[PDB]
Amino acid sequence: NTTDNIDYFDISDESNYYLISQLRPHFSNIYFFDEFKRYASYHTEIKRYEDIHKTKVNSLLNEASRAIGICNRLKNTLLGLINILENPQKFKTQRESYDVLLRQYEEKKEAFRGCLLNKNRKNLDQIKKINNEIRDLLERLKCSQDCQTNVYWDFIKIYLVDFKKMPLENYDTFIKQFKNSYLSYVDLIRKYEKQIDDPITLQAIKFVLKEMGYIIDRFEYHLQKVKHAIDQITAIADGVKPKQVTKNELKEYYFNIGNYYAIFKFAKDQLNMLNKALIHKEKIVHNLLGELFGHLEERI
Repeated sequence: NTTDNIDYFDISDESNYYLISQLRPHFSNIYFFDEFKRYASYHTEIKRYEDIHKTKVNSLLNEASRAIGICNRLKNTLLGLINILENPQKFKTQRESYDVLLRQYEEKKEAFRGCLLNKNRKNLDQIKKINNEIRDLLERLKCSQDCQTNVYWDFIKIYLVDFKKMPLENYDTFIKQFKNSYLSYVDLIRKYEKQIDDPITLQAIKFVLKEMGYIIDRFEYHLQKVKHAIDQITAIADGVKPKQVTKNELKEYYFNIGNYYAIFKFAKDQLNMLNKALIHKEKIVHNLLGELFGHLEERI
């Protein structure tokens, strides 16, 4: 097999509000529930959030993983097609045309991504329910007009330190190197299709390049999302430092920095996975080009 996992497929719901990943915890919103555990431990009135987290948040997370796993049968079928399409030797030892296999790939890709969303729809509703319960729990803060913002500000300072650990410049360097090499390969295959008589090898390379393009798009999408999250929290740190605020304001403060930090934490893992997926595709492309040039040498 040329490809052993397809963790790089993701899907958003129709409202574009939630993004579902195959990587646990599957939604960045779960990391928000995790960050709120940290905020609540500094407010005596809401320390009971720890019991909400260990019951409702843990159950939601395990329900999310269960939903993802319901789609494993479609995933395995899709992996089977991918491995025929990427591998000329496997294509030559079956009898479906390359065009029929490509159409089946498109159908199974959308059925698999659709399963990831469909089986998680009730989980998305439960995110909204737990968010609402957190908003209600915050009512128990004693303050009303005079809520202190020191915990909020302290966590912004922590987040800025955490942001420095992320290889953000290296990710820019990587996706640029990779996009440029991708576009070079695409242009190169377009020339080879006229100079080299090897449609079995060329069609497989073209397919792998098509996959690489999908994964590049995902990388760029998640990279823009985490840069936006860092920029938003950085602008808070660079802006007017609050004094005391109303309880309603403090709720929104924690939801804002908790959700953007959750986006950052979730993007870390998603980008690392997509970087690995792109390196894996590079390996496959180069080995296919080895075959292409070796066949060309043989035909002189």
